[PDB]
Amino acid sequence: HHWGYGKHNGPEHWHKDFPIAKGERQSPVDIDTHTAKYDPSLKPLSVSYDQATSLRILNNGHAFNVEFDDSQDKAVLKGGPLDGTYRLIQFHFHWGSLDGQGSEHTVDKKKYAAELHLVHWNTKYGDFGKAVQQPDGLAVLGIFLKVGSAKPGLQKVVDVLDSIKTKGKSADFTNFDPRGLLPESLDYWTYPGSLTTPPLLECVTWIVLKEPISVSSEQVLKFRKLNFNGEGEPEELMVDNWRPAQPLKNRQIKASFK
Ligand SMILES: NS(=O)(=O)c1ccc(NC(=O)Cn2ccc(=O)[nH]c2=O)cc1
Ligand SMILES: [Zn+2]
Repeated sequence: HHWGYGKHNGPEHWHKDFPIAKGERQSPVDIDTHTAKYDPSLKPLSVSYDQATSLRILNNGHAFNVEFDDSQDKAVLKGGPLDGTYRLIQFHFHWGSLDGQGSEHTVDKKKYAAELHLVHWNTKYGDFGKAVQQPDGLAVLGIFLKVGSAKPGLQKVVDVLDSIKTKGKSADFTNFDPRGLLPESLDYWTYPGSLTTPPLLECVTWIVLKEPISVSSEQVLKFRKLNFNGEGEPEELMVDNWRPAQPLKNRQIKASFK
């Protein structure tokens, strides 16, 4: 009886195995755009993905992860609210059963159809496992998805999903360029938070871009054909794998833009 997104093991149950679920800096949150304060001392984000080396795509039973070689400074996030260099290790998405829900963060209570998370770890801690034990260990770049025009740079991801339908399946996934998933503007909100799945560790500087990307209805429909279950188990569609907004508590969301 492990955690998931069903009626009996979903987000409202997670605190029983992971008491930090009720902690002081949990994610996601609602971004109230009128209360977020412009911080002119924030620097522009630096997204340096030209040398990124993707390796594999994995259905882990909760989402699918596109994994990268993080044994060198190849794809890094710097600047913005960050001190130091954060290396890209994986990206994944959260999405809904319907276009009206799916994102984890919300904007003035608006839910997007999906949300992309590009996960990076602070190189001063040496590896990801040590980084998640630190309050400034991770930087997650969050990007909202709305349904409209197709995102051409997403299609290579969509087309491999048939090969990783069920939990525990992986496939080679080399030469994928995550620059094709970015919007035009890098304007962002930022706040201190957590992993949005167990173990819910309070180790993330969240950087959420204001500009969503557009994906097509056909692209998101293919996300919804994935399975939470393993092969040869009863089919449960991988949909609504999002945690709802958590209390902001004693935190301020800062904006990079006026
Ligand atoms: N929704 S989230 O807050 O961004 C969030 C982000 C990351 C995690 N955990 C990991 O990444 C662990 N890990 C590490 C290397 C890897 O290759 N694959 C992988 O899974 C959990 C939640
Ligand atoms: Zn995530």
